[PDB]
Order: sequence, then structure tokens, then C-alpha cells
Amino acid sequence: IPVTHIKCLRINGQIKCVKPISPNTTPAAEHIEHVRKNPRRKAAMDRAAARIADKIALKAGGETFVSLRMKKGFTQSELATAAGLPQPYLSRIENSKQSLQDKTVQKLANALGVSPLEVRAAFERRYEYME
Amino acid sequence: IPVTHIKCLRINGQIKCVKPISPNTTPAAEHIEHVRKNPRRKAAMDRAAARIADKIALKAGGETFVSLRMKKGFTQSELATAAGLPQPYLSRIENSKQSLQDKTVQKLANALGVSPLEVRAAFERRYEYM
Ligand SMILES: NC(=O)C[C@H](N)C(=O)O
Ligand SMILES: NC(=O)C[C@H](N)C(=O)O
Ligand SMILES: [Cl-]
Ligand SMILES: [Cl-]
Ligand SMILES: [Cl-]
Ligand SMILES: [Cl-]
Ligand SMILES: [Cl-]
Ligand SMILES: [Cl-]
Ligand SMILES: [Cl-]
Repeated sequence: IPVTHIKCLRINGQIKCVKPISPNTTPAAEHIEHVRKNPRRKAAMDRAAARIADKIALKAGGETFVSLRMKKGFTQSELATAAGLPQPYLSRIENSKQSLQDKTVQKLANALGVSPLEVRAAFERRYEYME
Repeated sequence: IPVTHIKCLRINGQIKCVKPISPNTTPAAEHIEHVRKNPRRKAAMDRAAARIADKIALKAGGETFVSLRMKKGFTQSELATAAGLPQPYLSRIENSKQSLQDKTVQKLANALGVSPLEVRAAFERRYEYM
């Protein structure tokens, strides 16, 4: 039953203790990136993503955040890059997160070229409402 | 400015409101999987992963959780499948999370075939002690 002291970053009303190590370029990521560099390959993938996004929308109640990302032809990696976000954080936005800050909605809206309302409406499909 | 009521799942002292839909196959995931189905390709990638894992360990103080995963030749997808975990949760384990439940450490230790201590020591490299 021990105690140990760790250095943490306090940056404007927010504590950051965890330092996730950041080597963006991993072989699997590197691979898909090279595959998508061919426009003919990219399209083939895109059409598959769209078809799968339909199955997601129907299954889930309507357009989800992932669903929408897929129909616009963005891999999670591509969208993360387009929207000035880290991919881990984007993964959380697609799967785990309960809300989005306004600034993020806008970054994402711009990246995908759709309205804030669209982004927000998609995000909110992870819930089950009742009226 | 109204109020909208949402249905949430309460399951043994834990609330689950968010439903992240799960059809497990996307084209990018599908692609790498097929690429890794060739053992000759898998190896080429594995050797690259290991080399990159070295740069990670040196940069970061020692073996990190990602580092370790890479040296054993597991893509995040592969390790998530091997350890009976969801890949979103695994991504959070590698990047965001502050601790691991004992049950998880064990699931992971088994998947990678290393000790709990190794898993734990790796995870703890995301901090700066003194
Ligand atoms: N999250 C962090 O990076 C905190 C760390 N102690 C630092 O050097 O800033
Ligand atoms: N997220 C889940 O696992 C289920 C969801 N909480 C529901 O509405 O039942
Ligand atoms: Cl693109
Ligand atoms: Cl989260
Ligand atoms: Cl809006
Ligand atoms: Cl009601
Ligand atoms: Cl009900
Ligand atoms: Cl994809
Ligand atoms: Cl990898």
C-alpha cells in the first residue's frame, strides 16, 4: 500500500497528467494512406464505406457521427487530419463521448463541409430520446 | 430552450447512455486484415512495427503500452480481438486512460503472452515519476 509523486501539467483550469506517446506514422496507417493515394482505389473504398454507412444509419435510428464521416469518404485518420484534431480524440468522439465543445463542432463541420446542425444531429443519434 | 428526456441503461452501479453502434467491418480495417493474411507481408509490417517501437521506447522513457503491443506484432485491431475488448476501448487504453482494472490487465497479459507486471509497467510509462 504505497504513495508516489507524479509531475502533472495544469493549463488553464484543466489537468493533463497522461502523456500519450505520439508517433503518428504507424505501418497500418502508412499502408491505407498509400492505398488511398490512388484515386481509383480511394473511390472503390469510398463506395463500400457509403454502403456500410447505410446499414449503420438504418440500424441506429438515423445518421450517426461515424455514418456521416463515412458517406463523405473520410477515414477516421483523414477526418482527424482535416479537422486539426488528434485521432485518439476523434475515436472518442465517434464512440465514447457525451458532448462536443462548440469549437470542435465547427472544426468538424468545416472539415466535412456540412452545417453545425448536421454534425450535432449526427452526434445526438447515439442517444435514445422520448416525447 | 427546452428539455429533452433520454433513455439510459443502468447496469450494476454504472450508467451507459451512449450507444456506439457496432458493425465491426470497415473497408480500411478490412484491407489491412487481408494484407496481414499473407505471412510474408505480415512479417514485413511486423519488422517495421518493431523498429518504430524502439524509437517509441527511447523517446518515452521505456516500454509504453503501444510500444509493447507493436513489438509483439499486434495491430490495435488484432490485440482488441485477441483480448476480447472493443477497439475504441483499446485506443483509450493506449492514449487517454489513467488506470486499468485488474481483469483487463489479465485479458491483455494473456493476449500478448507477458506478465501482469509487464503490462502494468508499460502502462505506467505514460507518467513522469520522481
Ligand atoms: N500531460 C503531460 O504532458 C504532463 C507532463 N507532466 C508534462 O511534462 O507536461
Ligand atoms: N449503450 C448501450 O449499451 C445501450 C443503451 N444505453 C440503451 O439505450 O439501451
Ligand atoms: Cl479525403
Ligand atoms: Cl470519452
Ligand atoms: Cl446546431
Ligand atoms: Cl416520457
Ligand atoms: Cl421503456
Ligand atoms: Cl474506413
Ligand atoms: Cl500497426
